[PDB]
Amino acid sequence: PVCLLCLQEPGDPEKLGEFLQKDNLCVHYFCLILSSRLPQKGQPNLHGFMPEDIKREAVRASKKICFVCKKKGAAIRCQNDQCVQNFHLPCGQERGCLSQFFGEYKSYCRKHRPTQNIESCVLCCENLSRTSVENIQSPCCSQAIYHRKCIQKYAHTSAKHFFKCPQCNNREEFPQEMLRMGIHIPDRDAAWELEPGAFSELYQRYRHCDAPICLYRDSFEDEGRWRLILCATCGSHHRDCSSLRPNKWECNECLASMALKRIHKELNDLARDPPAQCRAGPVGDDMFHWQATIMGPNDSPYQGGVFFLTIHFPTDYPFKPPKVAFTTRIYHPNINSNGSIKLDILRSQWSPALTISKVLLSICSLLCDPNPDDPLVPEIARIYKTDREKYNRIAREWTQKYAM
Ligand SMILES: [Zn+2]
Ligand SMILES: [Zn+2]
Ligand SMILES: [Zn+2]
Ligand SMILES: [Zn+2]
Ligand SMILES: [Zn+2]
Ligand SMILES: [Zn+2]
Ligand SMILES: [Zn+2]
Ligand SMILES: [Zn+2]
Repeated sequence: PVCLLCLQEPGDPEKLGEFLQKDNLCVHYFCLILSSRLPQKGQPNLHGFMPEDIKREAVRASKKICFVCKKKGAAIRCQNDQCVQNFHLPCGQERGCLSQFFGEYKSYCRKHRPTQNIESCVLCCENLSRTSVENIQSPCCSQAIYHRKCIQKYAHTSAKHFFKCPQCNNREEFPQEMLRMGIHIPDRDAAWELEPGAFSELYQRYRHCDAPICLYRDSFEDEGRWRLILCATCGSHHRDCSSLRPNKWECNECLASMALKRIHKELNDLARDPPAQCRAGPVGDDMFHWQATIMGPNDSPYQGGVFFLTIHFPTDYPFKPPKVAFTTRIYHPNINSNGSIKLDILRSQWSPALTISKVLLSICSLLCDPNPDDPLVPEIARIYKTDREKYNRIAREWTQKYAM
């Protein structure tokens, strides 16, 4: 099981492309796209390359020899009009060759390669190497020095729709400069969006009849007296069970190793400069599961309350956002009864340069400035928008009854 072009093992799909075993063919995605001859004579429904063109490219590749390993089968040809250096994709990667991922998908040797006129990489929280080949500089703000591997990983994880400058959120000059420097910016969706778990936390709604005497839990009829109706006050708590004509109701209560290193650094920074008086730490010996405490911000209906949160970091932190959820119940339009948080920075607008401290600051701001137009709990959003006094009274009552 080796690539038809580079004659190599699949190894790392992030460095050689997804190894595909379709149509009795076995070829790397990067080897496939970066091949100079391949014309894409087919519709996208292998990524638009027919098997026949792949066979022709392999036959033409056997005609040429690699410049690193003197072995036949090389297909990628330095596109300089004068240079005749052909090679194997892994070879070229090892010896310093660069491959572009825009337009013609043209590669270049070490001699002929795009170059920049050129502390630590903020993404990996490590000292940047002295090899200028594996370091890339922003053209835009910071012009920061970044490890090439870190930028790529940010590119693979955060898709084209979300690949941007970690600081100024540049989406025109920064992606173009990265493309010119041989960074693959695939046109997909973000990795945290693609994973099968997705964000089911945010998409669950309360389905439970709380009456001690029910007319029946699992299944509520869509319509009729056997339908579901939710509390207008909290929304956290059948219609014929409610025993009031269909003709509003209120409930009785209402009447890997890089990730670990980054996490240790962020923990120390949080210890040195806490956002809102927040003390945070790992659960047991698991550094990827934290417990945190937030002292309710002054000038909010939550002032004086101490709210506890759970934080789970993904294995590819900070390239994917951490999962953050409230453990203490709170009356807020963007936090549901299970403690899930509808905060944009935990799903979208994520930048690997963001720290848990910034997340906690964003949560404090959300507590003080909710977003009722994108509500997780529509009833609370409606109360917030229509009757601010009632919202503040109930939030204050809940803070006194729970929280503090
Ligand atoms: Zn290959
Ligand atoms: Zn080779
Ligand atoms: Zn060349
Ligand atoms: Zn910038
Ligand atoms: Zn780095
Ligand atoms: Zn797109
Ligand atoms: Zn209620
Ligand atoms: Zn019922």
